Amino acid sequence: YRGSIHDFPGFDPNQDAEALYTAMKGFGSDKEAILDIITSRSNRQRQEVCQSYKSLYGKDLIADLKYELTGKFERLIVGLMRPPAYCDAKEIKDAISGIGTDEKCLIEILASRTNEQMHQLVAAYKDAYERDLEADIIGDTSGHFQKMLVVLLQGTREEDDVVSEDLVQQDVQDLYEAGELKWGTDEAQFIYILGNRSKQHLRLVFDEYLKTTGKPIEASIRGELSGDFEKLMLAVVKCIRSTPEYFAERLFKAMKGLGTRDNTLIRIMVSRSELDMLDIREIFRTKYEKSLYSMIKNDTSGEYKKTLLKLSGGDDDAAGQFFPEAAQVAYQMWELSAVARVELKGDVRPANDFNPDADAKALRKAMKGLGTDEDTIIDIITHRSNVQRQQIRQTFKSHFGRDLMTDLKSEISGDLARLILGLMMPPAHYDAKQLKKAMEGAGTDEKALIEILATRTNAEIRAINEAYKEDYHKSLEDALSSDTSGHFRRILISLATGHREEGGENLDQAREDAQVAAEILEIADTPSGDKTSLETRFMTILCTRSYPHLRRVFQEFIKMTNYDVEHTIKKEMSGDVRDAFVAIVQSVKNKPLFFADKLYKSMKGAGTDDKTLTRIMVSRSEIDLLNIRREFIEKYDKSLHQAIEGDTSGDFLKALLALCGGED
Ligand SMILES: [Ca+2]
Ligand SMILES: [Ca+2]
Ligand SMILES: [Ca+2]
Ligand SMILES: [Ca+2]
Ligand SMILES: [Ca+2]
Repeated sequence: YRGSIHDFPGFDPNQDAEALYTAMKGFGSDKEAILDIITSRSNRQRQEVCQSYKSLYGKDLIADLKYELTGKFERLIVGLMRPPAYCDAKEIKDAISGIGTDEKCLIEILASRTNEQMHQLVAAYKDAYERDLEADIIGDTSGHFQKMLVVLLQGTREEDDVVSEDLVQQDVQDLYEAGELKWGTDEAQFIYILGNRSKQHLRLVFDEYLKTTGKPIEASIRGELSGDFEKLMLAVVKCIRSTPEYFAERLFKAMKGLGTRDNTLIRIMVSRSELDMLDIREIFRTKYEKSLYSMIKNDTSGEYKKTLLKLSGGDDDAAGQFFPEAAQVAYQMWELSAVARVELKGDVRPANDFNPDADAKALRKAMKGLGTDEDTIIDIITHRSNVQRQQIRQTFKSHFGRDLMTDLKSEISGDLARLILGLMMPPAHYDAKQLKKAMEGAGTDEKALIEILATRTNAEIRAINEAYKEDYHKSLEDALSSDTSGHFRRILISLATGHREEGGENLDQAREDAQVAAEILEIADTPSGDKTSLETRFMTILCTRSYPHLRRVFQEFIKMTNYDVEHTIKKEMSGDVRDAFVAIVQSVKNKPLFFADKLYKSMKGAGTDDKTLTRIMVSRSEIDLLNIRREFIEKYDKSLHQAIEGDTSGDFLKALLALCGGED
């Protein structure tokens, strides 16, 4: 059983009907009591309580509940009192009701329900509103989208069993030629393969595709379809592979940032409460490093909150090892990171017809005088590669006998100046400066230290070292030594050597590495007391092993000690040490995703971490910023463009957009 709401307690409907009637007596009502009663009884039990409440007081419990309760709490409670099928039927009903259509709700349900759930959905809709749900959906939908919904609606997907190795091989071929191999995608073929084959088969097919092709099936889909249809197809894919991970995602997006998408929050927490909430919880904590529970807590309030938390659970015997579903998703994130062929692309490309003489002039004319023309500067610099900017710098000083850097630092100011000068600096020097500004001054800007050092490559590090010695007349190691100390200094200096192995995998050694990991974390038995960590062995592995090899270690680690390394590190480790290793891990797992996260974080909450924003935007400008934006939009349901637009203003907002890739 993977449902959160315990499979029944040992009740009697009559005692609850009396307890609930009681809670609703007098002025007001005992919300805590109603909440505690209804959220600790399974749905079946709740149907009986309804039956009892009816025979004892001759009334409708739900009606009485709608009377005493209001708002989110009302909705949620009542939502919990209706049978699953009747539940889905009103969500779809309401999704279709009104002029606007909630396509997100439609997708989530039609993409996640099994053949049987589908049948009971249709049947309940027929009884509740006395109407055909298929005609209603066709009446509110259009195109390939409506086609796929209608197919999913039939509830006739092949059963899981007879695995035709050959048919799997065939569907991979058909899917590859219907997509990757042509401009656009054969929608029809995808609607047929993904809508009829069993979930079992489709999984086997997605794996063969990823292995046979250098990419996941989704990579061939994303950006090759259009509108709601793309979103829909992407959702059946995620559901086939893992519906619990899908809901884990939908849950995260409903609480993204300012505000909540309550209705969705209600739909999921309730509908999945007796199916796979526990699985959802596990996956959620592996992809968001923050309880489903914690986020439900910090984004809701009152008895409404109370209930949601109940429907989830968030302390049932601490963390504990993975269950099948989550272990697969975890294992697969690594597999993917390990074998996927990905094109790393930046957003700033060399300008064509590049004329340094023309730019150098324009830049000067834009500054020459009392005023100062920001647009010319911003528009020129942001749209010119770094290599091209150095040329402009040489040409500028040759034409006017004055340094372009010095003039710019004079004509512009604020966040813009930090961003413009930043672009103007050669890469190895820019990071050297940032490293310099994280140690220079009182205290240490740890975050910026980890970011740079757990992220840059050997070639980049060797360069940063020289760039550093040349600009500040000192080595990077020693500069590190002064500003920091303890374990943090050690890991920071190891990484900064830029000697990390660049060699291939190696199974045997991976298992040995993971073993020390298992030890570093798992410390039960008599040494139950957290004996912290196990030697410098762990640090050497995370700091000096090759990325391809680490992905192996982390994969074997999961096979072995049933946890994910990132999880356990947060366990036995803390502060700058915990954070340094986690950054390392995330860097090898999905570097682009790591920068996306940091961006989200820098504009999340109260104000803006203007420094982190530009550091990333500048240094990733010509590497993987496009990949970054792809990840960003995927995980945060919002484009990088929109985020920047709502967190910054002025010319800074101007220069930032001009640097950022194509909206999204
Ligand atoms: Ca009352
Ligand atoms: Ca929110
Ligand atoms: Ca001026
Ligand atoms: Ca300092
Ligand atoms: Ca903000």
